[PDB]
Amino acid sequence: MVLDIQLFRDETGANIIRESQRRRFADPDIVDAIIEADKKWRRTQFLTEASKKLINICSKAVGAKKKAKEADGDTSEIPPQVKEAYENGTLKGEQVEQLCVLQLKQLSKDLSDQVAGLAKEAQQLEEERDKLMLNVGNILHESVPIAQDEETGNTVVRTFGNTTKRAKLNHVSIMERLGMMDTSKAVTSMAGGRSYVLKGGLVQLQVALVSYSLDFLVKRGYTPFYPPFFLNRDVMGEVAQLSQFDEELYQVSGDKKYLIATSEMPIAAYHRGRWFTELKEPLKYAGMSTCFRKEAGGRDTLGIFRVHQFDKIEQFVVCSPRQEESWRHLEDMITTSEEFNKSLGLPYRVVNICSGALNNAAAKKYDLEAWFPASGAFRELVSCSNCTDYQSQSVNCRYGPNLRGTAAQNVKEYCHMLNGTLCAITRTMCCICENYQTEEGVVIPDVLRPYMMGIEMIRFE
Amino acid sequence: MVLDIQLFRDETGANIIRESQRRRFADPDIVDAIIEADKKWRRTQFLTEASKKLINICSKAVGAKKKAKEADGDTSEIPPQVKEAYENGTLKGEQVEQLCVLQLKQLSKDLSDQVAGLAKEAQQLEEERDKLMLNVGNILHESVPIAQDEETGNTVVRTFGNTTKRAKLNHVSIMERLGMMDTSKAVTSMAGGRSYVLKGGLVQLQVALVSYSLDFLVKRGYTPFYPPFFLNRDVMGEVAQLSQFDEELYQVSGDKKYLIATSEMPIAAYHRGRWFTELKEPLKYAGMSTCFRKEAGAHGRDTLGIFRVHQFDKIEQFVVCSPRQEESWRHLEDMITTSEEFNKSLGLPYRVVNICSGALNNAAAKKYDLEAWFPASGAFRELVSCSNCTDYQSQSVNCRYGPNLRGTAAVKEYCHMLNGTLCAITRTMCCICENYQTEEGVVIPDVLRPYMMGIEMIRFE
Ligand SMILES: Nc1ccn([C@@H]2O[C@H](COS(=O)(=O)NC(=O)[C@@H](N)CO)[C@@H](O)[C@H]2O)c(=O)n1
Ligand SMILES: Nc1ccn([C@@H]2O[C@H](COS(=O)(=O)NC(=O)[C@@H](N)CO)[C@@H](O)[C@H]2O)c(=O)n1
Ligand code: NA
Ligand code: NA
Ligand code: NA
Ligand code: NA
Ligand code: NA
Ligand code: NA
Repeated sequence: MVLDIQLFRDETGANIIRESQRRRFADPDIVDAIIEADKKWRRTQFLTEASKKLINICSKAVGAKKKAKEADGDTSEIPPQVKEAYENGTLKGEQVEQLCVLQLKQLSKDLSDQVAGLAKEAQQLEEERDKLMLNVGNILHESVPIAQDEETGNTVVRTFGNTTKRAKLNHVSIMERLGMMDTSKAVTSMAGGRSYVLKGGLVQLQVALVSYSLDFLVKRGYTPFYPPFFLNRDVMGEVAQLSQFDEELYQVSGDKKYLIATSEMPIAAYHRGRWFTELKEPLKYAGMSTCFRKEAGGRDTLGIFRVHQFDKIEQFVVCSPRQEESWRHLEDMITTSEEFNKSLGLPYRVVNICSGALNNAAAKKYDLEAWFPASGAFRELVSCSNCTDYQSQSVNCRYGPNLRGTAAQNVKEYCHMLNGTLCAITRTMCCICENYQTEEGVVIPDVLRPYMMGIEMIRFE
Repeated sequence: MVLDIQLFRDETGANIIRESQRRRFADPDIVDAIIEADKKWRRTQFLTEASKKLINICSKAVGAKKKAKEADGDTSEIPPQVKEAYENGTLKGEQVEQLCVLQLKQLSKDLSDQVAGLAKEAQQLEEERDKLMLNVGNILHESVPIAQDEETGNTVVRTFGNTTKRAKLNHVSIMERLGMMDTSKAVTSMAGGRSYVLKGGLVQLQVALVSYSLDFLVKRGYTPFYPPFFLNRDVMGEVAQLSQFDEELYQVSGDKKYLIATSEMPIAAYHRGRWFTELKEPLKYAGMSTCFRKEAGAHGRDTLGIFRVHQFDKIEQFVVCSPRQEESWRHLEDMITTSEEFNKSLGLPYRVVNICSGALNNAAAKKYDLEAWFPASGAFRELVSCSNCTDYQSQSVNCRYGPNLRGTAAVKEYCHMLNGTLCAITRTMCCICENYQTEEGVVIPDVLRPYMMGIEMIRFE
């Protein structure tokens, strides 16, 4: 499944989706195309159910006639009114019982052929419906700025620190003079473009950030989560769009698998087919993994700002879909990322991403863009998104009572899910280097010193 | 390049290799097959050099004739005696100078065609020689025990701690009862066999081990080294045996690459084509990486828990040193002592074993394994391997040593290289769990507590 069909079948729900499509600069007509494909699909299902019941009647009639030792009959030919009736879903059980054993055996096979034909029609309509559902965005939060272009369209929500600060050397120049980063042909001729080696103090800083970030989230009630870095094609397909297979995901062969681009992928996939009857407390995971990205879509080629391989500590929340609880968690998650950057003393701004720039799963997204003083620019360090029930529909992670036997339950409920960067390690190191540089090297932010043998500064070579 | 040919061309050197082959229970005749392949190769090179010189003589002779306005000649037809002479490498320049311009032009083209054919023959002979060299073992150290089978042949050299104590639960049972390890279908249906999720206290323990292990080597003068996790086919081929591609290495497609099985692979490859004139101090690296192994040779062995998984963190010792005065043998002793001191600091009992000649991999001239005591499993299990690869890997990656001056003509010196596990993280976690178990959970070894928020124990759920 891509999305549950239930909201599309509801008049109010379909209007809510069309409005959200318009507000995202996406196509509202996709809603109408899904409704039409589902209408044809429901017809195949109505005919399937009618004909499966008629197959059972044939089996029961053959049994009754053979137990009563009745002769098979003269013909196996089906009357034209019988064929017309089952093709239209109007064949009655009384007309079937009037047939002889030979005809009942023929009719059971013909009805089985019709069910096989209807299943192929149903599968083609499911493929059409699912492909259209891939172009349906999550319902926008009402606070999302309406604009197509990120450059002008995003809204600045908050700022921290000296965001006009200027510094001498950029992160590339700093990491070169430290002698602790190698992005030369000695590395790229071994491992391809955007590959790197870190040495000495920069590796100590990398480990200090990993450990400090994990502890930062443990103190806030998150459970550390270390995932497999591979996902099979079918499972990856539930947690990644088709454009990610082309532009972002490496394929691994040992079944063919894909390297994860973020711990968000295996954490979301870990909840596939689950059902939580209540979530009085949300599930909070502190994802820790290496991330692998093809970066196929020559921007930021220098240093370790945008590399294929990088560590990232992630916030991931699974919560009740009721009373807009996920919207409270979104605010906590961006506040957590902000508190983290304030503890490192990195200046930044928080932006509310415009409607035309949001990926399909996000109902709302906040980015924290840190100020790079030598580069003289705000650069994305963090994305925090509320995916409401969008990913939960794709992985089938249910919530609350099941429909059957519960008179008050008329809708299939799904958990809400959110994800938010806590620390993307290599890009944070670039930001630290620019912000903490001196003529002697890079000063270690105070909070990280106990995490790297009390080192106060890493020196230029 | 696989091995340097110099030792094979020397009568004494060839006998040293043959003797080492016999001592390893390997084929001594491989030395003779290499000499023969090299004899045929040297013949293609003698003819190539002779014919290249004759092409230059043709060009100079045409130039002199054109300047003098000598008639171009009656025919371009080459005397059969001339063809026979250049095919045998006996054609003299004085005879070439007797030809007319038309014959000199024809001969230059014929000689260029011969050079092209000889280059194809040389390529085939180089491939043959290289395939045979892969089956040549490194020259064994004189102290290596001579035996085929590890069970009886390996020698126990040292023991530490209580190696007879028994315990109730094995590492699998403990990690299950902690509720901190998931190896169920929720994980294997998304990531395949031997895949896992770690949660909570076990992730905190994993990070504590990574950071403590890195600091342990920093205090001993090793430089932290964080490598790329991919290597191209050609580069991986210089640091991995043929059997590793089939049994151990995952292929990545983004130019085809391979995931690293250990940071030893990219650290050795980082030294390719390098030439250190002197190494008054050795190069000491503390490799830190995730490791990826297909474990195809295991075939349903150590399937349970995280003892032998496809993906695991490992902290590695890697040394590049002078090939002179038996220095690398002093480094091997220091490296195994470092791994011993590390396990003593964790309070883990173990034995150190000197690996017999028949069980050594081709690159190792000597290897020590540290096998820790698993009290509930009731067995010594390998946690560490420390090898002196002398100049074997250096010949493959072309890492030279010694005076490097203008005017030096055709004994080539190579650096020595050593590698040794400091901590294989998941396997050390299994060992800690068995040794530190109580009725309530797992006690955290004292030295790791500051690396995991002062936590003294992780509790059963
Ligand atoms: N090659 C790259 C690509 C990205 N990044 C950094 O990862 C952060 C999260 O990536 S995300 O794609 O914006 N969202 C996610 O992955 C969500 N799971 C939330 O974490 C970015 O904000 C950027 O700072 C990098 O450092 N190198
Ligand atoms: N699937 C697996 C396979 C191995 N290991 C652990 O890696 C150690 C080093 O591996 S090595 O293959 O024995 N040598 C090396 O890789 C060298 N570079 C020295 O480190 C083993 O001694 C074992 O304890 C594991 O934990 N899981
Ligand atoms: Na300012
Ligand atoms: Na810059
Ligand atoms: Na982003
Ligand atoms: Na109901
Ligand atoms: Na066991
Ligand atoms: Na080993």
